[PDB]
Amino acid sequence: TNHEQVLTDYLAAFIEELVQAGVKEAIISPGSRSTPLALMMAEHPILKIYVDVDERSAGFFALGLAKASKRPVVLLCTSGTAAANYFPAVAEANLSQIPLIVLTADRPHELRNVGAPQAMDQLHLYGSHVKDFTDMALPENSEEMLRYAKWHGSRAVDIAMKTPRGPVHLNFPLREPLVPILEPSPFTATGKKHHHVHIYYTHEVLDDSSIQKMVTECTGKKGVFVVGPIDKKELEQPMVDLAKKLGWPILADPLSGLRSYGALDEVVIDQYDAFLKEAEILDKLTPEVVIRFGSMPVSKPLKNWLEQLSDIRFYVVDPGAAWKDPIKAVTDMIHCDERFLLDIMQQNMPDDAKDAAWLSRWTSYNKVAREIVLAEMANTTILEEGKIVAELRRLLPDKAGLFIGNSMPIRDVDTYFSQIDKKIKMLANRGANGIDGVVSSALGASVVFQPMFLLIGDLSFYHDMNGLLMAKKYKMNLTIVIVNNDGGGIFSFLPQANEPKYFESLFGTSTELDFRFAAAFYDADYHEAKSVDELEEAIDKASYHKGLDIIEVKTNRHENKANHQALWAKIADALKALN
Amino acid sequence: TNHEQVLTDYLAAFIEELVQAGVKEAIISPGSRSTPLALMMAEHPILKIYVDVDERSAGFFALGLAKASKRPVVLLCTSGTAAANYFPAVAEANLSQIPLIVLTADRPHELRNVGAPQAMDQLHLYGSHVKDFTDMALPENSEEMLRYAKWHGSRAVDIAMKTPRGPVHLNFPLREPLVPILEPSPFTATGKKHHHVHIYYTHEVLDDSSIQKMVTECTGKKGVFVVGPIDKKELEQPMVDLAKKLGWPILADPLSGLRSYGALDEVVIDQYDAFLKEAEILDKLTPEVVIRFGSMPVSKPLKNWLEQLSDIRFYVVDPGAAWKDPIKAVTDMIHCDERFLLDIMQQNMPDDAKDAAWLSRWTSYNKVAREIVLAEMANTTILEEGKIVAELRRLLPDKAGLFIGNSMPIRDVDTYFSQIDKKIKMLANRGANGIDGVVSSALGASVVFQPMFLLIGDLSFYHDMNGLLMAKKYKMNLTIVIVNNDGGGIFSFLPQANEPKYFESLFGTSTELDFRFAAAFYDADYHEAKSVDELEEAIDKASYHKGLDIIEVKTNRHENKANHQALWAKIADALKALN
Amino acid sequence: TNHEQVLTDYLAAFIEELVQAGVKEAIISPGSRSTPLALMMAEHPILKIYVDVDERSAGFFALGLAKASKRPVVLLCTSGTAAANYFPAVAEANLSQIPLIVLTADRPHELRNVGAPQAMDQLHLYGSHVKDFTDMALPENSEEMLRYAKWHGSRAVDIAMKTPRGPVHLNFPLREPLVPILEPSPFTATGKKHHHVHIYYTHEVLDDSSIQKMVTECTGKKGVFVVGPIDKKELEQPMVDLAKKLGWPILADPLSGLRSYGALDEVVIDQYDAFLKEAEILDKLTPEVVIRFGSMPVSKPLKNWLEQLSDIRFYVVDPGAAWKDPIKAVTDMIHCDERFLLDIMQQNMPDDAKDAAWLSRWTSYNKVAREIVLAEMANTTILEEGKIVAELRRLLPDKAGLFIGNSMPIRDVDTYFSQIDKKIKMLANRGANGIDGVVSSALGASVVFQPMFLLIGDLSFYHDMNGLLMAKKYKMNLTIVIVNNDGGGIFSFLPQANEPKYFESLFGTSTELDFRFAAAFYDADYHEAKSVDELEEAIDKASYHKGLDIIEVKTNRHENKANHQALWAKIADALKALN
Ligand SMILES: Cc1ncc(C[n+]2csc(CCOP(=O)(O)OP(=O)(O)O)c2C)c(N)n1
Ligand SMILES: Cc1ncc(C[n+]2csc(CCOP(=O)(O)OP(=O)(O)O)c2C)c(N)n1
Ligand SMILES: Cc1ncc(C[n+]2csc(CCOP(=O)(O)OP(=O)(O)O)c2C)c(N)n1
Ligand SMILES: [Mg+2]
Ligand SMILES: [Mg+2]
Ligand SMILES: [Mg+2]
Repeated sequence: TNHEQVLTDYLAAFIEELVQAGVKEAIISPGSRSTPLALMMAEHPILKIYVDVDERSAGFFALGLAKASKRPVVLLCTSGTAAANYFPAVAEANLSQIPLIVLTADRPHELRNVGAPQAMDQLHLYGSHVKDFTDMALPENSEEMLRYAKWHGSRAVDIAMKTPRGPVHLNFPLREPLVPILEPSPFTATGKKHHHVHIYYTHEVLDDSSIQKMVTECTGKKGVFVVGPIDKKELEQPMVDLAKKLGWPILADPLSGLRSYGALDEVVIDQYDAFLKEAEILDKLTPEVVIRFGSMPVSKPLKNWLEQLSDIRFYVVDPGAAWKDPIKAVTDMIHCDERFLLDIMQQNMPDDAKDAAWLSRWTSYNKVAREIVLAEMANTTILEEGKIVAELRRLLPDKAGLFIGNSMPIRDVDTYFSQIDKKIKMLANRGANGIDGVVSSALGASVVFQPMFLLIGDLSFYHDMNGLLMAKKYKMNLTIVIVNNDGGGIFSFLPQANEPKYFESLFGTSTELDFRFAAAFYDADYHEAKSVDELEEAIDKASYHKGLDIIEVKTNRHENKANHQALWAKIADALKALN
Repeated sequence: TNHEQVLTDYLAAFIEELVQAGVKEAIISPGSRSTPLALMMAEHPILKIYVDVDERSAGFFALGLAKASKRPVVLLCTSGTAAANYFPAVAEANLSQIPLIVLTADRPHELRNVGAPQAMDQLHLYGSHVKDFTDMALPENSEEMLRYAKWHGSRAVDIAMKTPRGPVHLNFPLREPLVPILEPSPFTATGKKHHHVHIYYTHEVLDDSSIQKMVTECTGKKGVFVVGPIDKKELEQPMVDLAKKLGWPILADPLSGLRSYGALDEVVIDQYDAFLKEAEILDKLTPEVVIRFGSMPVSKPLKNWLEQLSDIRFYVVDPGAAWKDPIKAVTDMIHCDERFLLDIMQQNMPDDAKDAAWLSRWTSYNKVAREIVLAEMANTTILEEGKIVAELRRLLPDKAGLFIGNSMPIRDVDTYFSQIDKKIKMLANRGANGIDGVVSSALGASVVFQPMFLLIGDLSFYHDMNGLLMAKKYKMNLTIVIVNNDGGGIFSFLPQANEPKYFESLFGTSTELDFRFAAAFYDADYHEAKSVDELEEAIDKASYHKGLDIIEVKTNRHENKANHQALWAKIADALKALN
Repeated sequence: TNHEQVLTDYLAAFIEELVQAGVKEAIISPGSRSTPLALMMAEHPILKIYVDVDERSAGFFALGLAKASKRPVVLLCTSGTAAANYFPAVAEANLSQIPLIVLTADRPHELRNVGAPQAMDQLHLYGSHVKDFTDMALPENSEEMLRYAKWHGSRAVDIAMKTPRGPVHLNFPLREPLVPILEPSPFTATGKKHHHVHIYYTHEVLDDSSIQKMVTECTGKKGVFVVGPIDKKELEQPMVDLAKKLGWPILADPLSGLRSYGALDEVVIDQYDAFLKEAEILDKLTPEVVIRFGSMPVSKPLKNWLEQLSDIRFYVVDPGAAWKDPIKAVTDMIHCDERFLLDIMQQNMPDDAKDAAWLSRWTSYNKVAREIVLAEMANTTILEEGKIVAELRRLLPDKAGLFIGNSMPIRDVDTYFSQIDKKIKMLANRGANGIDGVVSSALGASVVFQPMFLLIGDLSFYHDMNGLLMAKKYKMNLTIVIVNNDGGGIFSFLPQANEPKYFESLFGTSTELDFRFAAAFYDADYHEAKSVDELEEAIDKASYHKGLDIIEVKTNRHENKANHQALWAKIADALKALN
């Protein structure tokens, strides 16, 4: 009894502090060693629990939920290889700056590295892929240890939510017996117990000298904004307003939110991946200033171009000093909040240093290429990869969420998803660009945004098929469009597709999986879209179905390259003739 | 020749970027594998070089120089155990937030973990004791690799200087031949080469909602400032002004600069370590708000007291989110720049919510205890430990630097160094409180502050005796006062001094070293102070000697406890009788 | 009392098991957090204690003691940077396979990574430089925890003594109070307590098929033994006997023991470093089989030669699978005990497959070069570096220990120390070849071997001058010969000595230290040897002095290269003319 009471007081002070620090959800995996942490978080009247038996799927589920809500999400698993399954989501959360509080149970010291069953060295388990690691003490209920448990609870959340955000790992060695005292409840009916650690909201700010320096050096310059994947509060309207004020184009990634923030503007460029391939056009586009926001864009033609830009002022806005610059072209590094920098320029830059011909050159190429793409997709009935993205852009409701898988789906959105006057929250795992856990990440984001849709390739869908168990047992609403080209279509473009001897076994891995059976395994409505009218009917059915939908579109891998190169050629020819 | 030219271009782009990022000094240790980095930094016309053959002493030398100048200092050593000798200074720089750029040469990949001579695994050599680690590529002079070398040069300094500051480690695998091309020079006479990465000055700022919350909750409260070891720009006058505006006492550590910033004030409390021992007095001192600045103070009576303060608002100002709170008593954590918080309250707090009786209670106990200490030291001729500190407080010139060793010297400054109207820059290694490398740290700080003095115990002086070689070969000016009590006097107070069986062998380690010979080994003027007049004459001689001075004062270890407890009792008796 | 009794039972079970596992000595550094471990090891009636206040010197002291006695030696230090000072000795013990049991005290969990005084992250402190790491639990005296403490005590020693031997690290978080119960004694007067874990002696053995394979492929081959630094039991006579049986030369490093095992033989080659420089001679020396023992030899001419040997069978004997092969020339890797392989060939190889002309070619070049060196040193009166080694070879008593420093001293022994019919145990730190801690390592080895001598350069002597404090307080007997060339003489041979602009500041670091004062600081008899007769008289005085002796010989750095190249030329000319 004394042992169980110590175990209860120790974890109650830690769990209550997680809730008071802003944790609302906890994704738990079943286990015997994690029993005291799992039971008490379920007993907590505010913490919402999601139980996932696949630890790999559970990690990405919590990852998507945190990525969509900007909220710190708790993960719990038992000792052993269950904690090793968190590594893909932890590495992705570290490179994408997602606040995951990873709690892993462990054997006590007497059962560590002694060959005990379900025992594993978990000290610094994730290496440098967490912002901080803590090996908690064995449960003690003394005054200093109860305040030590609350201290680490507030510290874990604060370090995870501190810019640059990222995952934190806490290891809990737990000694048997493992059943705490839940009656009476350890969170409620405990008077004179509140001792919350309030954390104040802070943000980084440029000096007055730094502000004057950049305002002076950016006035009257032919500048270009490059906004890659970035998910901060708002920021979509302030970026457009500053670009209108300066007359600068915004090379906007699909994941920047600028292609679908609810309105149309004349500064967002969404065809750069297309026309930056043309050499005869880059002459008139050479800028003097480049100001980067967020991560690096998916566009590889946007890369290379920025890589060869010589004798320019290349600003990079990096609030956390993460130093994400894969081209190493940075000339001026800025470590301040993006919202602050946008406002501080909005009311300091001159209101009339706008070379109209500069923005006219970018918007001309962009709007001409934009309509050639929309023309080729409107006049086709073959449901090619680009057509799937085009019809999604047309059929998605306002205030809808769209999770985009890596590989071809994210690159096809960059090519075939122009700016539209609807609010579409777009997410993707762009830390390591892994095809793993995409289904769970979308399901976690479906807790926040509704209606939620997922554009994903076939290989990636198989990878995290287990995620769908969360959709089945929690009655979740998600519409999954599978671009089943039966293998890896990303490898038809890369130069390995010309050697046919070992292709289709090392790269284009054919699966021949009938996803209709997988849709039945997870209680999902299945539709095979063979025509444009069928794909429509399926999407319209998915809105009237509050549940899991799967819309498979079989495409041809060996025809993608020709379709994309035919479109890119028609764009280059038209833009070459422009004066 | 092509190999040597590649080696020259690669390192020149890296070294020039370190200089342009603010590096002015480089402490180098001799070695064959570090040849190309050592020769090129010496060839650089701006980088100043200090050569130290003891790598342990070299690390602490650079540590003191960075700690005194707020400048990022480069360390260079060769492959092998030479890099292992950096670990004490690196661990101290990490816990004390000092920007050290640790560069360690290494064997190329073909000579790594193959039993090669002077080869050692140096990947993540310092573990979590560096903010970042980089294993540089083998030298390449391609366009991308030359920009990669400059990129890491600017990144290393920026990450090290970014709050919370700390050391960074870069490993350089270097392949033979190792002699670069210095004629013509690779830094000058190289046109169209400037591509510096300018970093802008940023700082953290509280939100408007956070400012309003704290101003409201601190108005009219019986608050107390606790300023431990902190070395930021200025901050000494703003703290006193805010405390005068609010009527709050400042429990000021010696290393906070508030005991010697050039003026006298009526809010700094420098006797708390004395009177917080008395139980009958703490009744009238119980506060409602505690606002902490800097690290944790050396005073252990200031600890315990703050540890048992219940039902208070315990603010902790932590610009880097380092979470330094060994008592875990934090109620409100603040992650903003200290200067910003001081100003934002200076002009938001009410100018008239001052309970005069509150500050009167603290200053009464402080000024009475302050004069009892000064009376006991003025009326004594025995050169006890407290008397040495007292006479230093009287004889030090204005705008002088005083490095204080750990163990008893730092605690005797806290007891016997009241606030004085002189500007005395006080430093100490308070990250891990190691008695190692204190001499080198003082010598590094002597490059910045002059005249420089060092109060150090005998065991600590022996520990880093090799540091004095830097003073001999570089004609450095430092006056070292050795409190030779022949062992560890810190262990006479702790409860291990009552068992005499194994004492004097495990704790009070007698050395019987005649430091007169050590002073001759390093070309230093030696003085043995036996009386107060002799200690004076020696200090006055040290100012007229531009060089190294060593003033030894032999004290009795077994009489320290009685002297300190007699003084503390006379203070407690007087303050008990106060109404 | 209950807390102190738990602390006593916990550590007593651990310390007693270290003693029963073969630990006889413990090198302790003073500290407050290490109080319970330090007091109890002193209380133990079998464990011998050495107290060293320099943790860096303490590590190398224990390193030398373990390297000389083949016994596992315990290190103890307090929490903080004191444990960081162990890193050079730990890295050297890992690369040289020395069984060090590194015990570091630590703060309890509530004081870990919270900014506590003298606190430092010590989890995996030494990274990959230890064979194993253990973070011990807080003291508990339950039945399972007392057996857990004994378990780790037996496991630490066993893992450290297991081939390949190496250091192990155990971290002890200790909570106050820290004073255990020593009266009554916790080791004696404790009936029904013996539960020792006996470890049986095991060794690796080749299969019958592996034995038949190598005996067949080595019969009648022109083979060569290469024995680098190796310190196993005996092995000196078995190697010579097998080489006599096969007719194979033994290219023997000075640290192989084959140049001074008590007798003269006709198979040990000690001039290879000299004559392998000559190109016209290597023609007749090309072998078919190379069998390597121990580490890689210091000779760089022995390197390169073995590196370009093509189409040979290069065997490497590696009992621990450490894979020490810096030339990567291995063709047949053998993971068995050296003694077993020597015997198994001694009685399986044919007794008559000896090409007399093969061994005659090696011994001819060796004996001619050997006498040219001895002639040049016998006919000179200038006390050059080679002459110092020559006179040491003549004046050292039988059954004497000689510690050799790195840099030039070890290379001068390889050149000027021919095989002699005296038993001279030669040691050196050849893991990383660091010039640090050489004095302490020699002093630790002086506990085992007597009389002990140390040949060391001036820079290396200064590096670990603090080691001499152990000689002063423990009345140790060691005769130190300092080859003071006032800087780094190793850099006059390397190709950096032709650029005089930055030489003598980066490589030849002149110190101008009068080591006579350092000898007085440590109560040592000092002699300056200016002639050959003076160096003799000093050595003869050192045998009649039971204590610390220091014999300084000032040499010229800028004349070493010419002296060595003149000798090497006279050898090459004579050996070129040989038929
Ligand atoms: C976890 C993971 N495994 C492997 C890869 C390598 N990879 C990149 S794209 C790709 C093909 C994925 O195919 P699919 O999801 O069907 O996309 P599409 O066919 O539309 O290109 C693979 C295996 C990866 N990025 N992440
Ligand atoms: C590197 C290091 N080793 C050991 C310790 C443990 N320690 C703390 S205080 C102390 C005594 C130092 O003695 P000294 O410098 O002479 O001071 P005083 O006698 O004035 O107390 C020791 C060994 C430490 N803090 N750092
Ligand atoms: C700890 C360490 N620091 C630096 C080096 C680089 N190093 C190799 S040899 C040498 C010179 C040492 O000089 P000394 O001991 O006087 O030898 P000698 O002059 O006889 O060559 C140095 C600094 C090293 N091997 N180990
Ligand atoms: Mg696919
Ligand atoms: Mg002392
Ligand atoms: Mg020398």
